[PDB]
Amino acid sequence: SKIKYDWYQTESQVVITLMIKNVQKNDVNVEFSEKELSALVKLPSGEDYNLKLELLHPIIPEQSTFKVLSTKIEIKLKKPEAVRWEKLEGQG
Repeated sequence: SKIKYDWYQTESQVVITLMIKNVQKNDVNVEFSEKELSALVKLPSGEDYNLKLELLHPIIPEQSTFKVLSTKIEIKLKKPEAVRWEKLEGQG
């Protein structure tokens, strides 16, 4: 599948906003395991709305978190070093 999303980053944190409201925490299966950022939103409506974000570089899983804001889902991953990921995705 695909989902509507946008992103931002500090000189420290990479922050991905999945632009989804029809959701609750339990729906949002985010996995980080030194690969891509796979965010599988199991919709109320049964189906999975999934983002597979091919990160510029894999990161230490422990640096990774997420919260359902309400109107969006904010996934955050703290960059191991505070370098600007000029391009979020693998040469996006």
